[PDB]
Amino acid sequence: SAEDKAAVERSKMIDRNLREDGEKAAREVKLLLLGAGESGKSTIVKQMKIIHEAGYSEEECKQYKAVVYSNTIQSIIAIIRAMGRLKIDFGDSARADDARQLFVLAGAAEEGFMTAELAGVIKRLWKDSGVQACFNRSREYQLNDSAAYYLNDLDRIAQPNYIPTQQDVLRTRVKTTGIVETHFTFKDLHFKMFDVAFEGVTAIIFCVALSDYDLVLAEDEEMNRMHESMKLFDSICNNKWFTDTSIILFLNKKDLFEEKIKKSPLTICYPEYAGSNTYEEAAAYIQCQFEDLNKRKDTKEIYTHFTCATDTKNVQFVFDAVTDVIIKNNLKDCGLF
Ligand SMILES: Nc1nc2c(ncn2[C@@H]2O[C@H](COP(=O)(O)OP(=O)(O)O)[C@@H](O)[C@H]2O)c(=O)[nH]1
Ligand SMILES: [Cl-]
Repeated sequence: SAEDKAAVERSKMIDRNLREDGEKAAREVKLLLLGAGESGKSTIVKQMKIIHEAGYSEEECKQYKAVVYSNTIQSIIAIIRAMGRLKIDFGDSARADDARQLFVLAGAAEEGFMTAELAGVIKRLWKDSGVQACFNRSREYQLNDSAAYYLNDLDRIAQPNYIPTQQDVLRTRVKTTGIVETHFTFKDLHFKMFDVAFEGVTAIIFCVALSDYDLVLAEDEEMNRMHESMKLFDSICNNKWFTDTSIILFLNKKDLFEEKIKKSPLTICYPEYAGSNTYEEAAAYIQCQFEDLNKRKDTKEIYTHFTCATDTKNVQFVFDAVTDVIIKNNLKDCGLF
């Protein structure tokens, strides 16, 4: 049994015996978190802390509430502004005043905030048929993936005394810069996890936003996002430094993808795609497109997982499976400290 096989495997080790206090030494695992912007790397970092360490306590969550406000405000403003650039009128003409009031209020504030007035303005905008029609064309502009999440719970978020939930925090988009290092312990392995905006890397976890298949890059409107992370995977996966590195592929945002794929065709990303436009076929196709980039197949297996990184239980399940792979394949290259 897959987990037993890992337990057996680790029990074959004898290097702890070479240390005076071998049995309480720390077995160290260096893990690199890679992927395009907004692919989910920071979200996975949060999930490690939630799952393996303290968590995100309530006072920690309160620190994020203006971030939630800011995310919500950015989201609605992006949709309203797109309406203009895409020539979508408001379903109810009275909403043009709310749109203005949105800019008046955001225009005079210093950071993310929420008042009854502003909640009222945004909830009326979000309920409008025209705004909804613009929302449903978001692949044509740039919009936070959490737009719907926050805006549908606007009422809860608007409450005075609102206290951000874990899911609220997980759903935030926080501007990360440079390299973030996080430490946690799981199955007696001491993970050092690096999120890059390396030598002796035990494992790489490469994140892909599946839901990007119909989106265009932020910098350049004429540049398919999925293709960019492919070009990046290619480079990473076949990199000489990583031959003995377990390469794990998180095909992430599977929940957004499952919703997109119904009404938006894969052919946008891969024009040659000739399979049915269903979750099953299009997901598989994407997986095959990436895994096929592995130029040294005979001697390098890629471990692919379909994840929803904001879903704590899914990440725990997945990271558990990823950990048995490291324990079965890389343990001999992991030092004791
Ligand atoms: N619905 C959904 N949202 C996600 C998923 N993974 C990440 N997000 C959201 O996508 C946005 C960007 O994620 P982030 O982890 O910051 O990507 P990063 O730039 O690689 O660090 C955040 O608002 C996340 O909450 C997912 O699997 N499903
Ligand atoms: Cl308009």
